[PDB]
Amino acid sequence: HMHKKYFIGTSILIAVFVVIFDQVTKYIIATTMKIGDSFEVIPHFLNITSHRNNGAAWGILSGKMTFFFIITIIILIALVYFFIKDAQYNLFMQVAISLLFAGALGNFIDRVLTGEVVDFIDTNIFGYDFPIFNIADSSLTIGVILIIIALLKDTSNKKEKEVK
Ligand SMILES: CCC[C@@H]1OC(=O)[C@@H](C)C[C@H](C)CCCCC(=O)CCC[C@@H](CC)/C=C\C=C(/COC)CC[C@@H](O)[C@@H](O)C[C@H](O)CNC1=O
Ligand SMILES: CCCCCCCC/C=C\CCCCCCCC(=O)OC[C@H](O)CO
Ligand SMILES: [Zn+2]
Ligand SMILES: [Zn+2]
Repeated sequence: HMHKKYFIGTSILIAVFVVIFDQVTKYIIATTMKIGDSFEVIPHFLNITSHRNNGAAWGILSGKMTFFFIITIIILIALVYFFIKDAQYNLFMQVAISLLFAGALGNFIDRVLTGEVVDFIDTNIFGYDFPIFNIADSSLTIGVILIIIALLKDTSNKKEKEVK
């Protein structure tokens, strides 16, 4: 065969699709809804409630926009470095890095523009009394799950031969 080093076209489409979907949903919630309003999509399981977060996960480190600014630039540059140096010929890793990149960039735009993050996903399917999050948060969590899956799987991949 002819194996490929960088699935760059797929990785860009993935990141572009997530950031567009994240920014549009954030905009229409902040435009067509007041804070505290709640709409019902799946009763008792999923609602859309306008919410604002000036901090990180679970509202930790609230009001530290300079810290979020620096640490997100470090993350974005680190993801680009690992894409080129350690993820070549690995489509699974390149997809996970793109989801991490899109998620970090999505929340980074909100903090730079407004100094806070719009959150509207209000559900209990992934656990009860779970904080209200957004699409950028979902992409981040998803990419982290794939990263730990790939590396945990390769702990059991130490087998000498590669051909029958
Ligand atoms: C999830 C990415 C968090 C995201 O970090 C970001 O921005 C990126 C750029 C990096 C941060 C600046 C650095 C913090 C370290 C990560 C952290 O904090 C602990 C890790 C727990 C987490 C990962 C395994 C699982 C569960 C959390 C949540 C559930 O996610 C579905 C939180 C959803 C609601 O708290 C919602 O209000 C959050 C709000 O939207 C702002 N978003 C952020 O801060
Ligand atoms: C938790 C939500 C906040 C977001 C925090 C994101 C921080 C992640 C930073 C870099 C990840 C880059 C992943 C690079 C994966 C490649 C690992 C690798 O190749 O290392 C091989 C080594 O030999 C095996 O130990
Ligand atoms: Zn009912
Ligand atoms: Zn909050």
